[PDB]
Amino acid sequence: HMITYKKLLDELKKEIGPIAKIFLNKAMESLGYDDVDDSNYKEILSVLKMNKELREYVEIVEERLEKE
Amino acid sequence: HMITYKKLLDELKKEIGPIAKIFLNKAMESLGYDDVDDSNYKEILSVLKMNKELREYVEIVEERLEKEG
Repeated sequence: HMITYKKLLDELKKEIGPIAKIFLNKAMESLGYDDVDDSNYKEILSVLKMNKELREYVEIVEERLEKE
Repeated sequence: HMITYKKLLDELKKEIGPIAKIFLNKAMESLGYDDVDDSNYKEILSVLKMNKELREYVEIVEERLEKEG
């Protein structure tokens, strides 16, 4: 059930569609993360939750991933 | 004394080198901020402090800004 780049992008796409890949990559690049895994995914989403435009959508993505 | 984009980029480049430009811009863009000002600079730096390779250097910039304040 481990989180991967593809699982995090697929969940983000369910809420924010065609801007998911570009925002994921921006946040990863800022944070210096060279992959996505269980140890860093929450940190990536925490950055994007601070963006006022994305916040409500990112909350739903985080909640769904935590369930899994 | 207001923090500006130029000021913040100049402080970061002192510690991190030319690449600071891309880290600063990618943090700003992730957060949805189109400028740097007194209201948002600490939040911008908070993102860059979460970068393990940058963290000490960003702490030094924060410290230098606090001293000047």
